[PDB]
Amino acid sequence: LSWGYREHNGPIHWKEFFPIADGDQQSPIEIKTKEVKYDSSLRPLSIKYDPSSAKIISNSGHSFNVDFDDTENKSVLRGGPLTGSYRLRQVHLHWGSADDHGSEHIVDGVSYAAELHVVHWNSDKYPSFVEAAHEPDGLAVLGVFLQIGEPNSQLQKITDTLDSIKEKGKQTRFTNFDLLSLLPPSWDYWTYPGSLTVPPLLESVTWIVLKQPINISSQQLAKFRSLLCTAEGEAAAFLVSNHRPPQPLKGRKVRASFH
Amino acid sequence: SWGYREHNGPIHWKEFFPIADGDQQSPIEIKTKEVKYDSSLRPLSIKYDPSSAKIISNSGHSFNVDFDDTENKSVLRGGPLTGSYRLRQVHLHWGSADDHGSEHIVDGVSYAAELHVVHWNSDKYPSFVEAAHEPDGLAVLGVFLQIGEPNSQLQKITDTLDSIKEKGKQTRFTNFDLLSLLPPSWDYWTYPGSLTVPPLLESVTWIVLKQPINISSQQLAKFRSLLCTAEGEAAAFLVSNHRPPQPLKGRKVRASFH
Ligand SMILES: NS(=O)(=O)c1c(F)c(F)c(SCCO)c(F)c1N[C@H]1CCc2ccccc21
Ligand SMILES: [O-][Cl+3]([O-])([O-])[O-]
Ligand SMILES: [Zn+2]
Ligand SMILES: [Zn+2]
Repeated sequence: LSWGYREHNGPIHWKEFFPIADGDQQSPIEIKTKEVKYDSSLRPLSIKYDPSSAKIISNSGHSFNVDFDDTENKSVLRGGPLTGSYRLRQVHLHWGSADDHGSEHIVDGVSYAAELHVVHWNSDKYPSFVEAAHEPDGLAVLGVFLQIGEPNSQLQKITDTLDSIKEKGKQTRFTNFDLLSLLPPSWDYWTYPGSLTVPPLLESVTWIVLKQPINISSQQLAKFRSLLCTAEGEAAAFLVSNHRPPQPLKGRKVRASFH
Repeated sequence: SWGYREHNGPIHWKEFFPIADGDQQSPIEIKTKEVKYDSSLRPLSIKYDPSSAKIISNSGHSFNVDFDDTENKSVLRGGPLTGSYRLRQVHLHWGSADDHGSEHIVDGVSYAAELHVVHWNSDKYPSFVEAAHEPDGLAVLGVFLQIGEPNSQLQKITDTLDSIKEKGKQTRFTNFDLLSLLPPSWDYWTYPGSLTVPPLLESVTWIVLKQPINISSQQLAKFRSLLCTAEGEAAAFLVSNHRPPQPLKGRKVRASFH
């Protein structure tokens, strides 16, 4: 298929080919903090990341994707709401066409300029990321907000590659990536059961959305909007915006890691 | 000079370093019913580059793995810590017998050995030397060792020991994946304390992990084959190098977990 974020193929149209778009556990969501409850049963979060696990960065047409060697438990997410070990697989980013909004999750009506997703899968139960994405307990995703602020030096390894991956399908070697340092200092989070935010919109994600944003400067953010959603030899169109709006909770409750 | 033998060992260290009898000395008894769970403590944020290790030596008091601490390739953040603490050195404490070799003791349980991973506050101080004399200067991660399966990462250290038998001997050592050596759970206790060797400076934020890592008996025993004496001196073996627990003196020990 040819879903994307343009007029005819964008979010409002995804239900034409992916009716789970109007499902009961869709993401992203709005977090109403007055209705969130602290859950003391959550375990400490554990983030063990190895910079050598990163392999390549590519333009998927819908974002950049940093892909990690995942046949190995060198980079794993454990604890918090999770049972077992979730292997790091992917990092990508969502933004809007201007700085004032662009994040996917929205907390008490506040948008941010962008939102990073860190995708992991349950290799204690499932044989592959692809399989795990079809199971309710299969995926765990960290959401990190990016607010306009002074430039963030931890985005340089990414931003330095963008010209090399301007067209859809381009890739480049990308290793020795310090993902850990791209996370904010506080890992306090909200957690809820939801979905991929792109087709196929599978309801397989335990979301772990960090409260504290990181910074990005407008000049850094603008470079992402210079990526294309089209391949070499196809009429050029820019990936100026790639975020899905929040979907209704439909009865789900959001839990907080913090009082 | 100070050591761990009868005339120069821990009970005599105060005779040359009077802070041995200070109010924030380490190690301690960790009594779990007395520890305070603190929800403000953060999970450890750990980044260790395997290329940072450069040299292993025999100090006469332990082995020491020295890391290149020129810049922030290998840092510890989070936990109880404000700011970034740069990796400097790793060393080990053990005893003459496998069931009593750690420094920290948990509800009376000694472990077979204890690894110390030493870091310094480069966000506030320009060097390890300046950080080592200030109460927020150092962060040390303590990791217990229990007897079990040979540890393939510790085998890399044990393989070097014949080459550093004498005090002052050094040999090149790198590609040490310290992050992978750590146990599965990074839950910890923390308290303010000190170096556990002279000069016993009270500059250490201690972070003691609850879950041990394993080592075989035979691997552990090889560390007792190091000498506390230099080439040309009468040989004496480092069969034990752990300091006894010190009075808590009203410090609060906190837990990251409950
Ligand atoms: N950079 S170093 O090799 O010197 C050193 C380290 F790297 C350390 F990690 C430590 S921690 C104590 C356990 O070995 C030092 F004490 C020292 N020793 C220093 C610490 C300050 C001091 C005072 C008097 C004698 C020696 C020392
Ligand atoms: O439990 Cl205390 O030994 O510090 O009184
Ligand atoms: Zn996403
Ligand atoms: Zn020590």
